[PDB]
Amino acid sequence: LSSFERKKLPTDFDPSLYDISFQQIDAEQSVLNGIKDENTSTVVRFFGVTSEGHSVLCNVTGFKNYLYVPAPNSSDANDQEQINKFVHYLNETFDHAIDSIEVVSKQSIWGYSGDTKLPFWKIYVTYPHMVNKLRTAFERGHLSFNSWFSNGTTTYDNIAYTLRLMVDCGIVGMSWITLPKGKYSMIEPNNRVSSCQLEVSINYRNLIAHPAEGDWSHTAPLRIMSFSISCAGRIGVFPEPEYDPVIQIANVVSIAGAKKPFIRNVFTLNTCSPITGSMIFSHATEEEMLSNWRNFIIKVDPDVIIGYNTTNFDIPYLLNRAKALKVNDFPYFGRLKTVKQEIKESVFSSKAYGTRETKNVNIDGRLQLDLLQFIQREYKLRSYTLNAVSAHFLGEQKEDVHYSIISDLQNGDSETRRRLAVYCLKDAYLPLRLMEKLMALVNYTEMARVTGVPFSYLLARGQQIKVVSQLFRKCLEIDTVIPNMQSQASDDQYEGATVIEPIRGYYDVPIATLDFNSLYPSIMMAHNLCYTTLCNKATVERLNLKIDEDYVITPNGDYFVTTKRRRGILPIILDELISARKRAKKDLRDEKDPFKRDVLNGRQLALKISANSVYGFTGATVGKLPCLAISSSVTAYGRTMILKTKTAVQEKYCIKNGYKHDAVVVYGDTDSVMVKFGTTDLKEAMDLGTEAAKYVSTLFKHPINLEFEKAYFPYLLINKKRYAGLFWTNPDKFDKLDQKGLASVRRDSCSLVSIVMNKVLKKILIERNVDGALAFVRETINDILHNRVDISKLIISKTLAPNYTNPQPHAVLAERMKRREGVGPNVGDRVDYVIIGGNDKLYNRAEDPLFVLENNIQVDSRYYLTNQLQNPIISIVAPIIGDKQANGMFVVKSIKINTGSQKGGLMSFIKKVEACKSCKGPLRKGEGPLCSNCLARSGELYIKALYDVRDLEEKYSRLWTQCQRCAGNLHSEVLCSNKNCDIFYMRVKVKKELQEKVEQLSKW
DNA sequence: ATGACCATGATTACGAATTGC
DNA sequence: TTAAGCAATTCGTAATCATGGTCAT
Ligand SMILES: Cc1cn([C@H]2CC[C@@H](COP(=O)(O)OP(=O)(O)OP(=O)(O)O)O2)c(=O)[nH]c1=O
Ligand code: SF4
Ligand SMILES: [Mg+2]
Ligand SMILES: [Mg+2]
Ligand SMILES: [Zn+2]
Repeated sequence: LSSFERKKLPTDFDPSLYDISFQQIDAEQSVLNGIKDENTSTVVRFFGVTSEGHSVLCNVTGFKNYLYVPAPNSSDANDQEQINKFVHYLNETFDHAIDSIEVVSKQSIWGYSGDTKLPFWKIYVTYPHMVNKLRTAFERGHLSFNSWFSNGTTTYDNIAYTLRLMVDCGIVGMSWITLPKGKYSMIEPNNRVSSCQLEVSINYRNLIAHPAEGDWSHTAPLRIMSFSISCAGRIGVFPEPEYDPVIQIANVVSIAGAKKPFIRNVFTLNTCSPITGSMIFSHATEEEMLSNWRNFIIKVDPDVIIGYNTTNFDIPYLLNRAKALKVNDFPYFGRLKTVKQEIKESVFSSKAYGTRETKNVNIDGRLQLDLLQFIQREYKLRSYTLNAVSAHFLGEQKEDVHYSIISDLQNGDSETRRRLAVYCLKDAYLPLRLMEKLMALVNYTEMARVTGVPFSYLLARGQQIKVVSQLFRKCLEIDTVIPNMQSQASDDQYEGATVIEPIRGYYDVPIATLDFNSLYPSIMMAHNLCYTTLCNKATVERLNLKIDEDYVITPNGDYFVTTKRRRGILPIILDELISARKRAKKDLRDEKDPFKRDVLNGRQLALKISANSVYGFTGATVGKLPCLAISSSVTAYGRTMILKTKTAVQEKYCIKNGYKHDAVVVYGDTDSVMVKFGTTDLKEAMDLGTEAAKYVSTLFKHPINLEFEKAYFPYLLINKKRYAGLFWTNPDKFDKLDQKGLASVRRDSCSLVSIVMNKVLKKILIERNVDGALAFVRETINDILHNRVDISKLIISKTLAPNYTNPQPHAVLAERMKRREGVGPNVGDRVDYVIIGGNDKLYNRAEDPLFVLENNIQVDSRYYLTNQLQNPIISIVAPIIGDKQANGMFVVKSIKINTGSQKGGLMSFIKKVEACKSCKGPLRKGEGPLCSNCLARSGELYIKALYDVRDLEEKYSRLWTQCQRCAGNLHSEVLCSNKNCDIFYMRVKVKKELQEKVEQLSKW
């Protein structure tokens, strides 16, 4: 519509006289045509965009998936005619798939056995899918030519064809490529299959693949398209694609690095009133809307389709709805004009990521950056709803329209549909703001450029594929082949680290903190630890290597060789990763905005996970190339290093050498040692910690380096891997209040515990007044016992698991929700609940907070007092006031049994005899709120009731007026379903409580 | 009369969750 | 066909084991 299509390249164009330099985004292998280049037909399409905005479909042609096998050590194997007869037999076996066989000189990645290279047969195939068969035969024994490979030789260099091409040519994902002058060609308009402005093809040996450093580090003007849908379903049921139509589709298409999107459209099902600042396309039937949205996607040519819960709800619902409406022309909204976009259900499983079930869609040529998955992977939040996330990062608890009323807003006037459209537009613009604040695209681009994987791998693949790609690249650059070691079944665990005993107590003395700079990567790159340096006793005896100069032995007992024999490739990969992390931390150093500070911290934190993921992959039994020797060696080195630094810092800083006190290693967490020098001064403690870290780094190998990071003036060591204190990096002002492992920074504890622990630690460490902290704890206990705590602060969230042997509360809750509502949280979702009161097991006492808010069922206050708040508060206040004095304040001296508006099986048809006040005398036959015995207090109880009513009515007015201000509307009703707003769960509670207190005041 | 048997705390074990490096 | 590692704490539920209250004897 004169504003959607990209800029058309100059019409004075030709396959010559122009160099199409473009930054690829997507890579996909597919057959090209009946023609064959380099004796093969399959190609790798590189969907990208140039520096101006012209979408390119560079076809890389003429690459055959080669397979490395050990050349047979037979006399008749170096013969040319024998190789010819063997390749003829191979062709006759699978009907002419193999192309040729190149005898190369290459060495294995496994172990060092001299600088000699073995003869390796590099077998080509016309189409790559043959290798998976061919390789398999070489490991089963289904090939017998002169009984060469009948026993089964271990194959080598097993990877997919796309990554194979990218590794051979050097095309790291999201990098810059360039087609030289005229060497490429352009596909005829009667054979172009994509909707791109270009459709070219070039043999792989001609193009130049630029690195992502220097002149070729910039990005391309990507057309990011954020979108959302809104569907009006039947009453009391979840939206299903068979009966509940899509009523609105909002699209907020923008550009990478742009401060504002260039279009805001709302494809509506009926006539929609105009919305200032956005376009509106109002249709008549749903088929027309779907077809026009498809044509709109095709027209705009978006490089990325970002959104929230798009891969799981939006796009699958749209596809299934188009299928149900017999719109057979909808699912072709990819960069290819003939292939379908279909839903394939995959399952991801990882220890650090949890089991998830994703419904992926094959949207070709366009990246996908579903913000839900990106935030589940990068950040650890209590809830992962759009409202909770928008309140966490952006910080706005805006209104979320009720779901049941949607069916009555679409069936109304045009202004009802207009406000529906503005809701949809806000929902569709939220993911753009999220991606711009979190810097998702920049971080993931840096990641895909350092590791060298396709962008799409960062969301559907773990940390193994990155180290795999890095290893393959470094191997290709060093003439080495990676064997296809069959992954072992499993293992229980190997020996990790040796966490030092945590001397508990309260430490007002400044505790310095000295930790290692990337301990495990430093250990790896410091001792020449890799796959290619792993010798054994037989090897060193056969080669006659000198000890401590040519080869070394690790504390685990394994053998390696010094850098004088062979430089590993894991050291090089780790050098690359730490040089990336150095600049990622320098950028954080040169940055002021606290939100951008946290973003750069997350960026740095993801570059030290991969540097640790190298060691994790070397130790990962489940996965290719599991070399437990190297992981065990680095763990042994780390243990011995922390023990040695503990000994050294306890030895040098003592009385004899001329120091004031005796330095004591208070705590150690496998890389850090929190030495206590004794000096109550803080600046002196910082200087001594710096000097100690420097002296310790003096006693280690070059890549290793200990650094003074922080100091804890008030230090509260609760237990092992659990403590808190004040962060003092400067002797003039504390930075923050740390809480490691405590129940506050956890997620399976109600937010009330977090708030209480934060306030208590603030009063104890910052202000140093334990009396006020104890008074606040007593007030909190009284609030809990008297039902004075909001439901929103009593919500516990737990991550659901696929299978459960021992029943859990959230699992049974999800099952009951599925049986009752109609749909429940699948695996991987954080189910939230509150613990209602009852008699049966705890897993049978858990309910949806909305069900509790609706049914007014009481909350188990004693459970939250004793099981949720008692233990953490006790553990944090006992090192100050003793155990018994701390536990005494948790006795239940007061209770409030609600028994109100709970009409059910028995709580209905029951009376309230309305006993007397302030004495509860049942002899209240005489009317009035007081009995004749205690009538002298008739002037105080009325004061109490009236002031309770005053506070309640003030709070009620504030809350409801605030709700109206938030809803933007004053003359309309605010039916808001947003349960992530602190005022939610509270307005209704205050309304009920004020109703009861007013009815109690009406007795006088 | 003497243990028998049922009911009620200690103790151990392991699943489940989350966080710490 | 695909998935970094381990160390550590905390809580819930069951299984098992010591010990007492009361009864046929
Ligand atoms: C966080 C994390 C850590 N590890 C291991 C690996 C070694 C130690 C050191 O970890 P640390 O976070 O303190 O940080 P560190 O790199 O040592 O140091 P600096 O910030 O560079 O100073 O922990 C891991 O395997 N997976 C992880 O996700
Ligand atoms: S509870 Fe109030 S502030 Fe929160 S979303 Fe609803 S109307 Fe807005
Ligand atoms: Mg560290
Ligand atoms: Mg640490
Ligand atoms: Zn009375």
